[PDB]
Amino acid sequence: KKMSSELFTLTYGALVTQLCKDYENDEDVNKQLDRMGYNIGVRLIEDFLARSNVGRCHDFRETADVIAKVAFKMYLGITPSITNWSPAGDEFSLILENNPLVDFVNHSALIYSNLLCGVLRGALEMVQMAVEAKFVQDTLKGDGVTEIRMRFIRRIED
Amino acid sequence: KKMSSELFTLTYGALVTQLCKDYENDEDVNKQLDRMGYNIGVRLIEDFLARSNVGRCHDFRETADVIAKVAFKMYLGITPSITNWSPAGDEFSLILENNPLVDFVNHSALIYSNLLCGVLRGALEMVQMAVEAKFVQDTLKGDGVTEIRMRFIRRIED
Repeated sequence: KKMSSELFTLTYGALVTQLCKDYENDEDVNKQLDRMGYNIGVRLIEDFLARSNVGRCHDFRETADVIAKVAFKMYLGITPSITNWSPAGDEFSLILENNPLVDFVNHSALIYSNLLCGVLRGALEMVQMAVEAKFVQDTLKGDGVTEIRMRFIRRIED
Repeated sequence: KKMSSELFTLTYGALVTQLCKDYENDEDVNKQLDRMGYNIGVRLIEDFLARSNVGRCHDFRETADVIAKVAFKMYLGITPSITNWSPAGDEFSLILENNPLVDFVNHSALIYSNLLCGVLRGALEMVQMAVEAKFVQDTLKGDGVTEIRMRFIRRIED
């Protein structure tokens, strides 16, 4: 089933609105969004691995290409650019020209789309890669792009 | 942007889970789902009307065809059957062979997908039709199909 993003982005809006009622502190909403993201990601990865050809890999540069060119397209209908690789090759950025989870644009500390950071961390954990994902730019805050910075921390020997 | 439904259904799952923490009474969750649905529907209708050819109409049989054959396809990637018309022509049912908002299957009173009832009522209200939508069957509860019953109440002279 392929769908337009509109019902998705409005429903995510309803969730964020509900968490703001529930917490009335934005840093708490950010954390809750990230935790729900994580629980989503750990389930999402199994759908992904069944619908892709990556097999049993744990390479970070490959992972970046797969996230950007396959997973984002499949699950959000968009393709971010991969850029800003560290010299060491252990950090990169995903750049989007707008905010994915916002189709229709006093919470300055809120990271509106923070769920996605959780999704990335949860999904990569199930393939034995401990990663940090964070928004470092957000078009919703007046930045020129939206940027998620991904840092490879370690292989998980589970 | 076209996307797979997977991230949508997992995110909706996160919302429902959050409302169950927030209310710890299922009838309250149902009502909250319906109200959020309504607020979604009132926004969704403007996207729809811009992406469709229905113009300024207020006919109930036409509305049923449009909801089932156009709107459901566009926004959820599925096409329900329209059936069980009342003799008077003021009620019909939408039949789905599973539950739309569930990709991956002590809350017996919970109407898991109740958001959709709100969406339908909110959207139709903006085109001056007062409607009731309710789940009368749910595959999640062991029924053979999922069924939303739609009743035309009145033209809204606003």
